[PDB]
Amino acid sequence: TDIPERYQELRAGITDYGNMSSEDQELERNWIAEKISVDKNFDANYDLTEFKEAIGNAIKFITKENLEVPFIYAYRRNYISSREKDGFLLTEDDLWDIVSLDIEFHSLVNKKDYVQRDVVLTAKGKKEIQKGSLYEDNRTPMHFRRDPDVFLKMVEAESLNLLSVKLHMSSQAKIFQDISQEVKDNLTKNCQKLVAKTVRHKFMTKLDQAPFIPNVRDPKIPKILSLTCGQGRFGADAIIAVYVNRKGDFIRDYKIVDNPFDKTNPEKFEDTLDNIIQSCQPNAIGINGPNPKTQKFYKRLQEVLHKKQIVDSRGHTIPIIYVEDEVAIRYQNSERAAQEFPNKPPLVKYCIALARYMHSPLLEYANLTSEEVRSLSIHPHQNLLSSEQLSWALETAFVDIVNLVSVEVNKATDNNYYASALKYISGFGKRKAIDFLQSLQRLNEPLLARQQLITHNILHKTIFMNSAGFLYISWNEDLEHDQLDSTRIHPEDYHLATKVAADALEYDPDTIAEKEEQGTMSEFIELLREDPDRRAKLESLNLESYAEELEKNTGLRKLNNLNTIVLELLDGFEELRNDFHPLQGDEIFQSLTGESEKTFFKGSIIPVRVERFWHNDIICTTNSEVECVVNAQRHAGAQLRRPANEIYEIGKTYPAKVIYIDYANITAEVSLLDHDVKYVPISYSKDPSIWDLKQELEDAEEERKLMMA
Repeated sequence: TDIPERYQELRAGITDYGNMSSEDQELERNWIAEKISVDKNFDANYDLTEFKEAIGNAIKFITKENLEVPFIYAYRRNYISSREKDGFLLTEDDLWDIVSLDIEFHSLVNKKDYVQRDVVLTAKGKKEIQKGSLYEDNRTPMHFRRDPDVFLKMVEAESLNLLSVKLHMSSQAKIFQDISQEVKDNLTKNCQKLVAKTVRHKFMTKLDQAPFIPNVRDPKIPKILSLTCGQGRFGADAIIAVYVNRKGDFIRDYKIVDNPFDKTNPEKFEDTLDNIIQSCQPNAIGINGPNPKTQKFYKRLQEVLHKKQIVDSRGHTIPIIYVEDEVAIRYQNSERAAQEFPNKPPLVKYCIALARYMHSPLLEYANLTSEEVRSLSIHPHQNLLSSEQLSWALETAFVDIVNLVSVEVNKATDNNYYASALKYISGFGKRKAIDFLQSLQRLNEPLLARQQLITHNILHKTIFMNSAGFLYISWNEDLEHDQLDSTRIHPEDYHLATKVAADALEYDPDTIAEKEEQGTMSEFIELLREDPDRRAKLESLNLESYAEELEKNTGLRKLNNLNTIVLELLDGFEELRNDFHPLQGDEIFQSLTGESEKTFFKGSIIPVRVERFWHNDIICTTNSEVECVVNAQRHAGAQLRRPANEIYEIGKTYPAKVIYIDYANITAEVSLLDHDVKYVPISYSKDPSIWDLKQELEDAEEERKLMMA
């Protein structure tokens, strides 16, 4: 039972998994090392002994000690790397691959040993492709190493019974199928895994986003005032605004009915919004809306803020930022939100979600349930992967980031919203998180030291070792309190941390022994906290010399660990996540418009709706309310002067060509003449071997006659 939950779930089905011999273990190590070597792309031998040794250590940690990959990479990194710089470094991806290959290796050998114990369309063809979709694209396994998804496209087409693929076997000059569908399944598995890697990595980059900071000079928790444009109809649809304190608790919602664009009395909106800021006194403003009207609204907010000279005590203007709202869009329909707030309109819930996302994107993403996160638009071809691979990719992504930044147990015991991410901590899962929280609730007191987790038998040795490094207790303010408890230092190396601090403090060699016999190591870290010259004294210590002396005498290898010790001895829990990611440019237009680059891109022929006319220019409307600016010299109007009304009329649908797109300012230049509107925007490869010229030319007769068919 003292096994990580994820490993228990993976190893649930296999039998006699732990019964491996010496020859089986060497086979395993040499083979799996070769598998990763394929991706590492070594040259010659490159003293592969050290590499295969690193894999030996890794598989020992996984299979024998039952350590999760985040723990190994955090506190056992040096055992999984070349002793010399830039040699080799097995990334989280490599470790996840190792565990995945390990389970399948054991299963495969259990089977091997148990023995001793070209597109072809169908009748439905030419009907789903219509020669005008992204499916318009001698295939061989070498090609699939680069564009793996193409094979998924064909497999999916086969699943819906459109086209079937017969393995490439023209060299021929029941049996062949019997032998080749095995290779077909191996190719499907390989390509599925390869796409699972990219989807995981892109979800990872979304998770790696630190909290927004209003002041780079003196960053503190920001007072946030969210507001949304609404459906975009100004002069009505009163602008919603919400206020949330630094603690992240909703305080009060607002609703501004005064129109920012009422040119008659614009002072009205400016006055009420000024009162809103005077009341809440926020430090940042968040905005996101359903349609391009949000751009005009944002511009108005910026100019209004500049006009009222609204600045924080720093003297700089309060920043306004566009924040992603996908999770907010799901939140407004989420049952949890309804149960959270009794009487709030959808826009209020949405604005609150925007604020929370601005505080912690990690918690927001973690709070999503299985089906909403699964349906979350993460990768264009995410639907190709089956539920199990996609779910594993997501779980591994959550595990990495959630372990990158520790979890405060004191907050988690009651802040359910903040505690819901605990199930993803190393050595924890669905079943374990509930039991852990229940036990802490039964405690009725805040944990004073990490050791209390084991003394009260809250955890078990293996699980504690797997997780005790990430869980932490914030420092405040008796003797029970320890500074190390407010640092992501594993309990095992607390003695090491005290020893390095002692060396950095230059104690008399005899007093170290005297303090050890007296059991007074903690006073060293206390004295280091008290003295003022922490910098000049600490960084002067050379990590390499100490790590070498440690490994030479004790035999351990903890250079990376010692580095984390000295690094965090300065300031506790320095933020490691990268800076925030405000929506800038293209992503703004994409999010606020919802028009794909496959439809609305530079030089695209798209139908436009004429709505308004101007002195000499003409105005455009698109399927998602996009304005276009067409000068009279693009419809043959200005060549001889005079207004353009003589040519076109309001209300009819007209084809048009885009010439310039300003994603940042949501404006585009278009031409409406047949000279430009009358033409191959998309076309895949056409080499005679790569592409079937015969089918393309022969099909033209059927395509022409079908109208008359």
